[PDB]
Amino acid sequence: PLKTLVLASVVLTYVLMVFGGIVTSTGSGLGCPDWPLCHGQLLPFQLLQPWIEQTHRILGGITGIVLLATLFYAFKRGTSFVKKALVFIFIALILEALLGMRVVITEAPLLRELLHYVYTSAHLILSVFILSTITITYYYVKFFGERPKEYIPYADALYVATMFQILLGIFVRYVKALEYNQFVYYLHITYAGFLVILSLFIMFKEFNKYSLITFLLMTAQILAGVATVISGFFLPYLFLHIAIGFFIVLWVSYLVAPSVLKTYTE
Amino acid sequence: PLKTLVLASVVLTYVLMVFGGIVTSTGSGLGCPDWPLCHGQLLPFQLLQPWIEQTHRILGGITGIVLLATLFYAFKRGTSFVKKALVFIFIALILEALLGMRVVITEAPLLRELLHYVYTSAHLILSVFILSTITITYYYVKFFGERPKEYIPYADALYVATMFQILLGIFVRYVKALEYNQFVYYLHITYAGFLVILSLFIMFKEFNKYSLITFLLMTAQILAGVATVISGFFLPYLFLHIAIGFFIVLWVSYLVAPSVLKTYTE
Amino acid sequence: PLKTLVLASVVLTYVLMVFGGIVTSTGSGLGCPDWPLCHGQLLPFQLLQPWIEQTHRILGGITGIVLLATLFYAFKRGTSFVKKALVFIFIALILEALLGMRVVITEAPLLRELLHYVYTSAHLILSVFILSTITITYYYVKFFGERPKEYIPYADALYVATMFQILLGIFVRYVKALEYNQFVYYLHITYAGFLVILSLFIMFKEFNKYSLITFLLMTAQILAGVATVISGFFLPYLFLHIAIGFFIVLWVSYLVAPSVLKTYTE
Ligand SMILES: CCCCCCCC/C=C\CCCCCCCC(=O)O[C@@H](COC(=O)CCCCCCCCCCCCCCC)COP(=O)([O-])OCC[N+](C)(C)C
Ligand SMILES: CCCCCCCC/C=C\CCCCCCCC(=O)O[C@@H](COC(=O)CCCCCCCCCCCCCCC)COP(=O)([O-])OCC[N+](C)(C)C
Ligand SMILES: CCCCCCCC/C=C\CCCCCCCC(=O)O[C@@H](COC(=O)CCCCCCCCCCCCCCC)COP(=O)([O-])OCC[N+](C)(C)C
Ligand SMILES: CCCCCCCC/C=C\CCCCCCCC(=O)O[C@@H](COC(=O)CCCCCCCCCCCCCCC)COP(=O)([O-])OCC[N+](C)(C)C
Ligand SMILES: CCCCCCCC/C=C\CCCCCCCC(=O)O[C@@H](COC(=O)CCCCCCCCCCCCCCC)COP(=O)([O-])OCC[N+](C)(C)C
Ligand SMILES: CCCCCCCC/C=C\CCCCCCCC(=O)O[C@@H](COC(=O)CCCCCCCCCCCCCCC)COP(=O)([O-])OCC[N+](C)(C)C
Ligand SMILES: CCCCCCCC/C=C\CCCCCCCC(=O)O[C@@H](COC(=O)CCCCCCCCCCCCCCC)COP(=O)([O-])OCC[N+](C)(C)C
Ligand SMILES: CCCCCCCC/C=C\CCCCCCCC(=O)O[C@@H](COC(=O)CCCCCCCCCCCCCCC)COP(=O)([O-])OCC[N+](C)(C)C
Ligand SMILES: CCCCCCCC/C=C\CCCCCCCC(=O)O[C@@H](COC(=O)CCCCCCCCCCCCCCC)COP(=O)([O-])OCC[N+](C)(C)C
Ligand code: HEM
Ligand code: HEM
Ligand code: HEM
Repeated sequence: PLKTLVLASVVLTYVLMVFGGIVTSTGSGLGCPDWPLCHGQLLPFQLLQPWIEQTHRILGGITGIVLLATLFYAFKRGTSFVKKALVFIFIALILEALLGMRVVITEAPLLRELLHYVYTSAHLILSVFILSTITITYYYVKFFGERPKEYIPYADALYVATMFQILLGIFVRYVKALEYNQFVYYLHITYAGFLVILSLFIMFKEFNKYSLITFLLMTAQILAGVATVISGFFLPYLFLHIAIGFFIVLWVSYLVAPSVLKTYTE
Repeated sequence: PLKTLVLASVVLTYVLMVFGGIVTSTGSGLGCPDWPLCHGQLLPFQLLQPWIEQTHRILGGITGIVLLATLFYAFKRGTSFVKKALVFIFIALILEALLGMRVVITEAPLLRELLHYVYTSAHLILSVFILSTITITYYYVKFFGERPKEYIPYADALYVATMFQILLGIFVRYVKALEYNQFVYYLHITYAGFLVILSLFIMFKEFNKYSLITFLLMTAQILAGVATVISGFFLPYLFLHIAIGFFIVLWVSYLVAPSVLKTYTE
Repeated sequence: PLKTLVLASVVLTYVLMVFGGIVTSTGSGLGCPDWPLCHGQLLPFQLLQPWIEQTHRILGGITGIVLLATLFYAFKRGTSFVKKALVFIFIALILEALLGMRVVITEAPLLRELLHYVYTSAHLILSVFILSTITITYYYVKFFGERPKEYIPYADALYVATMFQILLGIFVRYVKALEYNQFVYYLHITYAGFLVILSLFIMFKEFNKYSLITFLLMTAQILAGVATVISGFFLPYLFLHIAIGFFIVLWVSYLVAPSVLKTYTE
């Protein structure tokens, strides 16, 4: 029962994060006649269906329900790892809720804008942390008595590099400091090359289906990212990029889980 | 016979790549009286002997001949690794040939300039991939029955970091997006420090002749890079930098080969 | 007796480096009435108590004395590792002394300014190298007959990444090339995120007091760095940042020492 709950929570979390990145994609009012076929906002240095909103609310509610059910079942017939993982997920959720409470610290326009950037980026950072933790937990509930066979030669370094790239993408999306947004965009597009090189070396070190899928995911995300940039900010291209990025988060978490858990017991 | 062919192909590939980087160095017409003693083009943000051409053509022809001979001898009395390596080298060569065919995709000036940058950078990226693959193959044909003793403590991480630095250098050389060229130049000069730190730590972890040579190669390349920049773009300084960079590519490929091949059979 | 000398040299070196970064912090004349409560110089792109000086001189003299005593006792009843470490510390000290001798190479204003940046940055780089080497030596003199148990899962990668971040901070502090200073400042603040991610993954891989302390040190340094930037350059915030950064240097050196020394004898 716990395995089904954690798998459902992984799915719901991924779908909710992708959905939020699809409504929030230059959709504060989802303007233009082409709901999903109208260019989004360009990067600063380069310068309304009630259905989507109600289904976003429903998705948030249902994923909260399952996360609560998973938390309750973690302490019932669950190991210490699952309890700790859940606790870290719900601490992140509480942090997101507190970030929602935007009690005014200072009305200073500069520090106001910065704090707005901090809140917006921290929401996505906590979402990515929740997704990674729940994916590692989902791996943990499986293979519990099994011997944790590995999947790729360098999951750890790949995990860290991928998470840094995800952080760069979040900064590009939300940190609109203009000089820093341009810098972080150019660091993002360039570090994509490091990710490609690392995936190629991983595939060379041990070629299996997982290495090939990792390289193909990198290449599909890079291609998608470029496309999004090749022509304005087409919503469909911007979406596919978001979906592939969050699935890459999930994929690297799942690939890193066996390397870390191989040193555990049972 | 195969070992001699792969060694000759390694030499020819390195010499051809260096030569191309010596003619292409601000030598579209090789202007100025000092054929090799006249400053080259500065970076965008900072703003004709028939012999060389005919010997470049001869070198390209002879290296193509050997690569073809090596490909033919790979399938004759060769292992699967050598066949795959050759196939990946000739796929890269076919990709370079297709990049030579610059059928007009779009006349859009922006997307035209970008695609020009993509073609120019991809040629060098494929050249570096070919050099690395042929160096790993040359290591493979040697020590075939021998036990693959290691040379440096961290060849893999060193290989990945060095390849990322080479990619940065290629982007600086060819990607003239001005804002991005300045960014990538400053990322190149700064990541050189990371390479120096990594080489120093490698030398500390296990000091032998290979670690010392790696550190000295980094230091000679950094010094050369600075010199090239200290005074305009003197061709001799620009050349030595190119030669040392491509030899660093070869060196890190040769150093990484034993770490990856230690997990193979025979 | 050697262990006491190396521990004293570690302390003196850390305190002298921190002190120098506290006087040199926009204190060429230590102007403004608030000796330690007056904003320092902003970054270029963003635009006198005799006691402190005499105690800085006294601290330099006493730390030189101990370093000399440690060097003398290294060759007396000391192993080869300690002799080599001392020799590398005193070579760095001789290099610092030579950098003090600023014989005029070229009066070219550009190359003069660059060379000034090179001297100022190289002084701090040599100081950090001395601190790291003396911390590794202090670890070596302890546990000499003991089995070198590890402290954190990834000390090496953490050491290299931390040293690169320290290099970035030194460049931000001293390299005032304006376009490059802005770039390196934005690379510093962004690579702090990579350091946080790496520390989090380290803590996940093996949670103990050392992993928690490493993560807390990163987080305290990041917080301090931001504060320094949140409001001008308050001297107290600027100081705490310097002190935490140099202690992070010492901490990562101490954490990396057991991983490298585990492959040694005795
Ligand atoms: C967990 C793993 C990831 C960790 C990532 C840590 C990363 C830490 C990164 C460093 C953060 C601090 C950066 C420096 C602050 C001062 C910036 C200032 O100098 O402006 C600079 C820009 O720089 C800014 O644009 C950067 C903004 C980054 C926001 C990061 C949010 C992190 C949320 C963390 C959530 C943690 C989890 C949730 C909480 C538990 C200068 O540019 P400007 O302002 O444009 O200057 C002109 C302005 N003017 C035109 C108006 C005149
Ligand atoms: C700026 C510069 C940036 C770039 C710098 C360079 C960056 C890249 C640097 C790292 C790569 C360098 C590789 C050099 C040696 C290659 C040899 C290899 O091909 O043979 C090996 C193939 O197993 C894998 O190595 C094959 C995948 C290698 C990548 C090939 C291209 C990617 C597409 C791939 C997919 C499309 C393929 C389409 C064609 C079929 C031999 O293995 P095996 O003996 O057959 O099997 C036993 C070994 N095993 C037990 C572990 C499995
Ligand atoms: C943009 C998105 C791109 C997505 C790309 C996806 C690429 C995915 C590529 C494939 C990745 C998965 C490959 C799994 C292979 C496992 C093999 C091995 O581990 O055997 C294991 C099986 O494990 C399987 O049963 C797990 C199957 C999981 C399917 C996941 C589908 C993901 C869809 C993603 C959709 C994303 C959403 C898309 C729309 C938004 C072990 O099995 P066993 O040994 O038999 O154990 C029995 C032991 N016993 C007998 C004791 C009981
Ligand atoms: C294999 C290992 C290495 C992999 C590396 C992968 C790296 C992928 C990297 C990302 C590539 C895509 C980058 C973003 C595209 C849009 C850029 C646009 O925003 O312009 C931006 C610049 O940015 C550009 O200057 C960057 C150009 C990089 C070219 C890289 C070629 C890669 C070849 C791959 C070959 C693969 C092998 C061969 C094929 C199999 C903005 O700047 P601007 O344009 O100046 O704006 C003003 C313009 N104006 C003044 C005119 C108004
Ligand atoms: C922003 C800051 C950036 C910088 C941050 C720091 C970056 C650097 C951080 C990593 C280095 C930190 C080292 C600290 C400890 C040094 C101890 C070492 O010297 O002794 C060791 C020497 O073996 C090697 O360690 C010697 C090479 C070390 C580098 C010396 C400087 C480079 C020049 C070197 C060449 C010129 C030498 C010229 C003088 C002769 C002791 O080894 P052993 O016991 O004698 O032998 C047995 C061990 N063995 C079996 C493995 C072989
Ligand atoms: C800018 C360029 C800078 C270049 C810097 C170069 C620095 C180079 C520094 C030296 C690097 C090479 C050191 C090799 C040491 C090997 C030791 C060990 O492995 O023994 C091996 C020998 O292996 C040797 O035979 C290989 C010799 C290769 C020489 C390469 C010269 C490179 C020149 C580059 C010119 C570049 C072009 C320059 C002009 C453009 C094994 O031997 P064995 O054990 O006897 O095996 C017998 C087994 N059996 C008995 C069963 C049969
Ligand atoms: C050991 C581990 C760490 C190693 C780190 C190695 C790092 C090597 C890094 C590369 C160093 C060389 C950089 C390029 C040189 C040319 C720069 C030039 O293009 O200016 C560029 C800026 O770029 C500069 O601002 C960068 C300055 C970096 C100083 C680094 C000191 C290293 C000390 C090492 C001590 C070693 C130990 C002590 C000695 C044994 C362009 O910007 P600009 O100039 O502003 O242009 C306009 C100027 N104008 C407005 C006037 C018109
Ligand atoms: C752009 C995006 C950037 C971010 C991307 C993600 C970046 C981060 C990615 C890496 C972290 C991902 C972790 C996922 C799984 C977590 C499971 C873990 O909690 O349980 C484990 C706890 O042991 C440690 O793992 C606990 C520390 C984990 C970090 C928790 C937050 C940091 C605060 C922590 C301190 C405050 C805690 C406050 C609350 C108490 C279970 O271990 P155990 O079974 O109990 O013990 C046996 C195992 N042992 C023998 C090895 C010890
Ligand atoms: C901004 C600064 C932030 C500082 C944050 C500091 C955080 C520090 C957090 C704590 C870090 C230290 C934890 C050590 C735990 C060791 C446990 C284990 O190794 O046992 C070892 C003990 O080792 C101890 O005796 C060493 C004690 C060192 C104390 C260092 C204090 C640092 C203060 C920093 C002040 C900085 C300056 C601040 C002001 C400028 C082994 O012992 P044993 O097994 O009994 O061996 C006996 C064997 N026999 C019996 C055969 C003889
Ligand atoms: C290689 C060329 C790439 C380009 C041109 C590119 C482009 C972009 C752009 C323009 C954004 C801003 C999105 C917005 O403003 O709405 C973005 C965000 C992002 N990028 Fe990239 N990208 C590239 C590579 C990558 C890679 C390789 C990854 C991951 C492995 C990645 C992950 C992300 C993520 C996670 C985001 C944030 C999505 C969100 O916040 O919902 N990108 N990218
Ligand atoms: C440390 C200071 C460095 C400086 C100042 C520097 C400078 C430069 C410059 C200006 C270019 C552009 C060449 C051109 O336009 O023709 C370049 C290219 C390049 N650099 Fe650096 N560099 C440095 C370090 C390094 C290091 C450490 C490496 C490799 C380990 C490296 C590898 C390369 C490569 C491969 C190229 C491309 C050569 C080619 O395309 O033929 N550089 N460098
Ligand atoms: C995360 C946000 C950070 C910000 C906003 C920040 C800010 C700064 C600034 C403005 C300086 C210039 C100091 C000066 O001009 O006097 C500096 C220097 C420095 N930073 Fe950071 N920093 C951050 C993170 C870090 C981290 C994570 C580390 C190390 C792990 C670090 C280490 C250093 C060091 C060593 C210096 C040089 C101190 C000296 O030269 O005495 N910083 N930082």
